[PDB]
Amino acid sequence: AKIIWTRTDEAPLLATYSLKPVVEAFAATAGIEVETRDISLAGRILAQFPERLTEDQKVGNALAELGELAKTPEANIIKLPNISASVPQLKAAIKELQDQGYDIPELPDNATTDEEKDILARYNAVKGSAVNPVLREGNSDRRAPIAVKNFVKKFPHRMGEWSADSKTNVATMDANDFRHNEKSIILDAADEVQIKHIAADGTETILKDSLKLLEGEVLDGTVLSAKALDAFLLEQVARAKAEGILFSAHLKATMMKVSDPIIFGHVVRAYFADVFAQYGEQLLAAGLNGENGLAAILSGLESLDNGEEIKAAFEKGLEDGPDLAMVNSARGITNLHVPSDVIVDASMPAMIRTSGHMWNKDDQEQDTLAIIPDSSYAGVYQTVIEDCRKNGAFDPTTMGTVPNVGLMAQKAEEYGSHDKTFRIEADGVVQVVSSNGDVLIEHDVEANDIWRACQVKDAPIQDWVKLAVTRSRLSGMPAVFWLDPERAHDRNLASLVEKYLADHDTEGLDIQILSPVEATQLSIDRIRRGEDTISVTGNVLRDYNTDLFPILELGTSAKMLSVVPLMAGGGLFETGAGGSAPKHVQQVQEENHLRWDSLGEFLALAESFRHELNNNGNTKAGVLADALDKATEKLLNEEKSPSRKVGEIDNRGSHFWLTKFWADELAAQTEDADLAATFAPVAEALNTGAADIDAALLAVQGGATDLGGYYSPNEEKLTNIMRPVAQFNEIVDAL
Ligand SMILES: [Mg+2]
Repeated sequence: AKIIWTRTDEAPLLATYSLKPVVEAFAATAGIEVETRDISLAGRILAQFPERLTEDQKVGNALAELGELAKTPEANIIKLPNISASVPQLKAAIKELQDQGYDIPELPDNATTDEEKDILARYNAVKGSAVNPVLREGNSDRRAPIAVKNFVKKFPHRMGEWSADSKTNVATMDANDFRHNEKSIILDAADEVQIKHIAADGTETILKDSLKLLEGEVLDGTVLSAKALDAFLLEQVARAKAEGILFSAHLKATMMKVSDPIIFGHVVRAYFADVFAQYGEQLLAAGLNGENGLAAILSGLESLDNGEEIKAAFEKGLEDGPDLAMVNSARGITNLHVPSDVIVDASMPAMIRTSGHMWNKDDQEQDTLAIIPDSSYAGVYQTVIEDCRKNGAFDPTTMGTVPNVGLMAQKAEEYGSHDKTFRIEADGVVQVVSSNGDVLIEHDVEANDIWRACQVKDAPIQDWVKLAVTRSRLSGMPAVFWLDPERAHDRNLASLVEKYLADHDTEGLDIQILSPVEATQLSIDRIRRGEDTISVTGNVLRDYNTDLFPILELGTSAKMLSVVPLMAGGGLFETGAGGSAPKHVQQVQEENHLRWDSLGEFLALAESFRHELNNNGNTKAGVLADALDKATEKLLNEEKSPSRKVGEIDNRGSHFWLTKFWADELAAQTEDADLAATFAPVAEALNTGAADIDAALLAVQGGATDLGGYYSPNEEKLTNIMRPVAQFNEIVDAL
């Protein structure tokens, strides 16, 4: 079997030249090969223009090849952070590659010829998040790392004290929202449906022409009532003002790129009701409706004859209305300025951790009325708020853990509803018509309403249920499926879950189904008494829960174990969710100190070995994993992660110490005498030379360093820079 270690960009790329050689050496003792595959921005660019490269220049298509491997049982991929190219990065890499002799074309700013359109199309295939779509062939398994969990028990982050008088509460809709208006069905045969809009004029309008559906696929139809929404919003504005608490709105404008910016607009107009009551007609016509935030509005006023007048009306609105949660008080930026500034899954946990407070214009903590329009998930947060007001803040040193098994395969549910979300312009009805004419789903709609369709396939669902059983079985932690009895969609999934659980051996397992609210209560009841509960949820709750609990338990959701059980039985282990940190590379170029933290790679590697143990019966891989777990605990116990300052331990130094501790554990363990015998001399060697190696790894730091490039650094220079201590390299190479 072989593990594929992704060769990426910037910081993690540098770290890879130091860590991968060690991983390969250690993995080999369990009969595991470790190979790199190039998915760097530079490599993916070259992959698009093979016809422009000489035979020796061609790189093939590593990403495409990994996509294929991911569909086979042999897949064991460790995925490190990489660049999701912006136009500037793309342009910069193009130039560097050209300077290196790769005769690739310029990035067309505006395609004005057939050649440019073609070139642009190929470059667009490389821009942005091009990697994840290809590698994530499955559902999500995310857990708080126990090595991290154990550290936090020793050094707990700060949790804001909670008062039983807290006035903080989530405000959400009682009806007429996505949750209550949702209708869901399960196709019993493949079908190519269509979404129509029939007005009162009977005038039927086609919203979505062709939608291919598979047998067993779950399809939902729902609508958000603009009328009920505005009524709700105005009520909350008044309540926040009446109670003297901060008004805040928590949406996900970035991911839900269609529905949420629109809902954000309603929030803005609701807050500045008087302004739009006086200049509505004008403002909306000018496109200044708040869907781009208050900032977009204000800047657009300097384009109107009465801009200064309207601008004063807004300023009056801010002084008269309830105080707003602040994004940046120093710049007067409120919750309402930019739609994407406040993102629900990030903002709610922070507020809960901070005694249920957000910040006012005077940079002071204050209770808040947290508006979450749709009620599908608002109850989860509300349940935690009431619990904290009742029992106090959670205690990181004794609290249990709540992992997540999430349904996300093939843009499952809401995260794939973007091309099926429409802003209703006229009263009437929207219907999903079968290929034969039958009306599968139909909703009464009114101008300004938001109609949405979601879909999730059967295989993803069966795999999700299997993953839940697997995690409960392997961890011994009870699993709870979070399904809302009030949602047609969830009611459909509940029956499928009940059906598919029967395909598994669940004797001895504690598995059940509860509404998101009941599930949250049980989970936090147990967490407070130091017990654990796996949350098995849909896509959105997966996105919320993997932020919520890790932040409460660890103070951050940044250090997580992230696994994607691949379709064909293989595994994808993501080391981190951030970027490839360009500033870290800059520091290496400036003073040869890499502060990139490889903790995520250590964690993912241990799980990768366990994949081999549990799925390919590699017992030696489990021994390697157990020793690596202990080595990581010690690295953290001695605070040997990279320091941010030159002259102090950096990425290379952390690798050495992890390696030393790992060899020690392997030489000390008694499960495999052979492995013990193989590592005894390695540990011995690393130990006598530790003092010299550690000093040498501090000595190399200090001055300017030349990587021979940036997006396409020079192979020989990188190796020389990242593996500078011969004493260490020789111990590793000998293995
Ligand atoms: Mg999230």
